[PDB]
Amino acid sequence: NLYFQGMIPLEQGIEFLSVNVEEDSPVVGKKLKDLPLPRDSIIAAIVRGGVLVVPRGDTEILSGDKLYVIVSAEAKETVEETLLG
Amino acid sequence: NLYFQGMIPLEQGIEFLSVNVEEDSPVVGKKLKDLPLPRDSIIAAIVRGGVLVVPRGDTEILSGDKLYVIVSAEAKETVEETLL
Repeated sequence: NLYFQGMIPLEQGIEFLSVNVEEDSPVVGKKLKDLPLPRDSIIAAIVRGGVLVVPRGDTEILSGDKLYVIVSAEAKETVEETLLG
Repeated sequence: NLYFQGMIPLEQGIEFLSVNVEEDSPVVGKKLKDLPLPRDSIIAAIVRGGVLVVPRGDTEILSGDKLYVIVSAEAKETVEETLL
């Protein structure tokens, strides 16, 4: 199947992006509620084996997950570094 | 000031869309936790007066809000009907 990968602008100063979680990403095995994310960032959705996972605080991020993120321009690089290193 | 409006596919069977909340919207003043939504749907973000609002269960939708939604193909019409 075709799929979204990369980033698109939503508004003045807000972007939508995808993150592919690799085996060595620092977020692997962490629960969403325990991630030190900037206040202007959102883990909007997880796609896992092609299936939508609705994120909740107790959701554990796994190797191979695809994350969809909404984030301010100011916070984008910090969120990416938090997720991927 | 350019902006996203409409819908795009993300994956097979998953769509990303925007909704503009008007004064006649059935969901005005409702908390997100109280909205009747199908399993495969997510209120991904709110933009309010140009500012990002992180959706929480107790977040109230206001007239004029812009919602960004992630939904399965199968759930999309149901979500649009609930919100609009």
